[PDB]
Amino acid sequence: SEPIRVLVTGAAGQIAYSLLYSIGNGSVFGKDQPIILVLLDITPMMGVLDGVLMELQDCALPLLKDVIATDKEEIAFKDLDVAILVGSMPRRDGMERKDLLKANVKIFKCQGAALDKYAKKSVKVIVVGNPANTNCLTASKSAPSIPKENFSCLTRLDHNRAKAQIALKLGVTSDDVKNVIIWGNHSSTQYPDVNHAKVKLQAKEVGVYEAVKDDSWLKGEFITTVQQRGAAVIKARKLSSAMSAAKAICDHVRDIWFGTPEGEFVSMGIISDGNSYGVPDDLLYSFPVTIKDKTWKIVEGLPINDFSREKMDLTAKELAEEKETAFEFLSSA
Amino acid sequence: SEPIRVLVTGAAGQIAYSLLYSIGNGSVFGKDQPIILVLLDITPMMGVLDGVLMELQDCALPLLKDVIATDKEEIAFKDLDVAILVGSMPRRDGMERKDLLKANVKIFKCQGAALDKYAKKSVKVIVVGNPANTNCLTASKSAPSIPKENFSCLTRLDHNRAKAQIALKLGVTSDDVKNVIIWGNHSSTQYPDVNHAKVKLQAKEVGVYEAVKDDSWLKGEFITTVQQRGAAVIKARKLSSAMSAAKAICDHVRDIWFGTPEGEFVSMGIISDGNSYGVPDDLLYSFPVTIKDKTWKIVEGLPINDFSREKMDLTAKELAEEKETAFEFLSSA
Ligand SMILES: NC(=O)c1ccc[n+]([C@@H]2O[C@H](COP(=O)([O-])OP(=O)(O)OC[C@H]3O[C@@H](n4cnc5c(N)ncnc54)[C@H](O)[C@@H]3O)[C@@H](O)[C@H]2O)c1
Ligand SMILES: NC(=O)c1ccc[n+]([C@@H]2O[C@H](COP(=O)([O-])OP(=O)(O)OC[C@H]3O[C@@H](n4cnc5c(N)ncnc54)[C@H](O)[C@@H]3O)[C@@H](O)[C@H]2O)c1
Repeated sequence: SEPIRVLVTGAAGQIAYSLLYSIGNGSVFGKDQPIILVLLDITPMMGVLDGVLMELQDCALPLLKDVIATDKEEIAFKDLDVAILVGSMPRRDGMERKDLLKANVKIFKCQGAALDKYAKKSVKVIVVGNPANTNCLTASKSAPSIPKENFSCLTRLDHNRAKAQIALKLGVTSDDVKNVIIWGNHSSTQYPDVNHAKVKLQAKEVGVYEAVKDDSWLKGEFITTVQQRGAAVIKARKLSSAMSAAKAICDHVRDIWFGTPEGEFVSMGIISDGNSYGVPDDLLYSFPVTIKDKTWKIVEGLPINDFSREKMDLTAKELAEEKETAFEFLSSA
Repeated sequence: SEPIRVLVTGAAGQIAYSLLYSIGNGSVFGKDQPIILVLLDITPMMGVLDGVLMELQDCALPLLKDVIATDKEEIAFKDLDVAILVGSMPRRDGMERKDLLKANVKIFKCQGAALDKYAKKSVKVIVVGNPANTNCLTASKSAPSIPKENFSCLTRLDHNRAKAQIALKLGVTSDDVKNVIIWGNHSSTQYPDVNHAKVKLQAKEVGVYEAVKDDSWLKGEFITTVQQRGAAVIKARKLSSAMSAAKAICDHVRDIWFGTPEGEFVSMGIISDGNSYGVPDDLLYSFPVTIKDKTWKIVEGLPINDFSREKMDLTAKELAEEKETAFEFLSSA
């Protein structure tokens, strides 16, 4: 019950258009939490942005005390509590086309630095624009004034996907599926881990492996399914996976705002420093986490097998290489 | 506790894309009400829908007992409880040249017969495809077996537009504006009426006219803005209302399902037949509504000044005008 300043960058893009509404409804921070919405995008997008601004008013949301559009970072980053960084230039290729979209990192240095300057030192930063993990890390080195801990990336999307896959298989509901784990990079190397998942079956919560009875599946194509998903959806829709990614973002923040449910944990890419898994420190890696008062704690002491350890080694090495790679991009060593 | 079939035409378009997450949520028909979501589009859009079906799974929406995508309307219209008719051509600039999007009228006529043939005679038809009013008349006309009372078109984007203009102005919240009335055509000739509205100030609930203290504003530039809004968004985004229009369908549909709150009346485009307000009969005109048991009632005994008559007459003439055009097109070749 008192205005909170929320910034959504990339605000003229596709995910933002689906996301804004939901922030507005009070689906994220409280039916009791009034928001001040800050909208940021690129100059040439400022006409569309006003359009999108008109539309948030026309929704006539009571929570929304104010709404702002901007091209300028002072306004954008001034006094925030929450920053959601969706902004970035569209992810693809490598050689099949766009060689190496790493210059999206020149953008988060610029954002971390702005966060550094104007934002409230308690600002929670959530990085959605890809490559999520490495822009977020990058954004954290530029924001030395803001804590390591309140920088996170999005993996929830992959985490929700995994759950939907499981449900499909067993013919239950995605709400019947606890403790899925997404490990590592939001990428082609993500490790959807169900060695620790549960599923309501009967009046029993059995256990993902127990339940599926088909191990090879959970260790292959299951993993593939979840990785392919973003492309598949774009394959069909021909557009951004907006409704589902906006939902995942909502969850990502809503879970930081209210905490995780009892007995359960969620995936969030955070800073590895002090990890108990054997994952290099000073990486922006995704882990099983629990959250109390806007504070995450890596779940610890989970049995980690052979398959899992390898998979977790592979995703680390890639994150590691993207870090080495962003660092000559970036303006300091 | 038993599913209803809800139809959403133009299910592979822009407003449908913003609306579907909110039907699926329980936030339109209730948290304890399952839907069998029927989706309709044109043959060439089926791959898109497949795509959208994909995101719907990823969105964990248990209320959705089923999701039917079709291009057959012996399929799409069959056994309906609610039909939501978005599907059609959207206005594009040179929306400010000529708007005889007549492109559209055949689709409503044909969809009404379909409704006649296949939907439950209790179906409640919600028409969104523009021109809202006139499409709604064409549809009801072709659906004799369905009680004309069952048809209403969308003017709640307008209603909320005006509420929104009041709020900015007074600096209250949307929730703080009440009993607004949108009269006539979903057009630049609509009338955002505030003679019967009430605002909630810290000291007391007052007339808008009284809180504002600027008649010229309300009789002039308040008016102008709400009637040119739709066109102002298209100029901005290069697309027409989606976020805001979706949000408003929800509202419209919700008041119907659970009734309007007491002391509160909403705008809805219902059949003219029998107004206590001087409006000609046999028109699809926006009036002030009360809803109890999914049945709307016009608000009567509201004194109409001259200024207000004027505005109401201006709009019933464009409605008429428009009717002439439609029914000439339909019986022409
Ligand atoms: N982490 C995940 O789960 C996940 C999933 C899907 C997409 N994403 C990523 O989220 C981001 C958004 O995707 P989209 O579909 O919304 O893209 P989009 O192309 O529709 O919109 C992106 C917007 O960013 C803007 N932009 C560019 N540079 C900017 C800057 N410096 N500041 C602010 N805005 C700026 C563009 O002008 C555009 O308006 C992309 O990085 C996308 O690949 C991540
Ligand atoms: N009255 C209002 O408040 C309001 C506000 C905004 C838009 N609209 C109108 O709503 C309609 C939707 O526009 P838009 O921006 O959502 O989407 P859009 O134009 O991007 O897509 C709408 C979809 O309708 C489909 N369609 C066309 N003919 C069809 C048919 N015969 N059967 C089924 N589907 C069919 C198209 O294939 C398209 O996928 C337009 O008429 C627009 O002008 C009304």
